[PDB]
Amino acid sequence: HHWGYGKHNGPEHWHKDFPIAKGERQSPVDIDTHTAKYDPSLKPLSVSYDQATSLRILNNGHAFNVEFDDSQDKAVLKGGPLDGTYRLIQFHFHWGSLDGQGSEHTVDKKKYAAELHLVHWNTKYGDFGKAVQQPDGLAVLGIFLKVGSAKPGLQKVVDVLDSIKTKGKSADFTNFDPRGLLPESLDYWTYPGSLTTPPLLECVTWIVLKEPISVSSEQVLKFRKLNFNGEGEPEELMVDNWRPAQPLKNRQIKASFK
Ligand SMILES: [Zn+2]
Repeated sequence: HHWGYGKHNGPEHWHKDFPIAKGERQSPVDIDTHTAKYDPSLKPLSVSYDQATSLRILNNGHAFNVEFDDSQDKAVLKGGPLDGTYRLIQFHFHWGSLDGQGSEHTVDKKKYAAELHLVHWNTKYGDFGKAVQQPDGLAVLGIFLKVGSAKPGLQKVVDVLDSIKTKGKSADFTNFDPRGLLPESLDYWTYPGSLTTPPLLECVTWIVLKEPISVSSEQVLKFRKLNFNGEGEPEELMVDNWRPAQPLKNRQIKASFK
């Protein structure tokens, strides 16, 4: 009876095993555009993915992760609201059973069809294991997905989901360029928060892009074909794997644009 997204082990039950679920800096949250202040001191974001080296794709039972080689400063994130250099280790998505819901963060209460998360860790702590334990150990880049024209850079990902339908399967996945998943503009919102799935550690500096990328209806429909279950068990489709907004508790969201 591990944690999940069902009616008897979902978001409202997580606090029993993980008390921090009701903490002071939890994620996600809603972005009230009326109260998110433009901050003239915020710097431009720096994203360097040209030397990104991918290795594998996997189904972990609650989403699918594309793992990267993080032994050197290949893909790094710096600048913006940060005071250090962070390395890319993996990315994954969150989506719904229908186009009308699926994102974790919201803008003026409105929900998108899905949300992309690029996870990086602060190099001053040595490795991921030690970084997740510090309040400034991670930096996560979130991008909204809305229905429209197909996204060319996402096709390589969607074409391999056939090989990892059930929980536990994996496959080689080399030479994928994450630059094809970025929008045109880099304006952003930023605030201190946490991981959105257990253990829910409060170790993240969030950077959410204002401009969403466009994907086709046919592309999102394929995310919905994966399974939460393992081979040979009651089929349960991997849909609606998103956590609702949490209380803000006097935290302030800053904007890098007027
Ligand atoms: Zn996530």
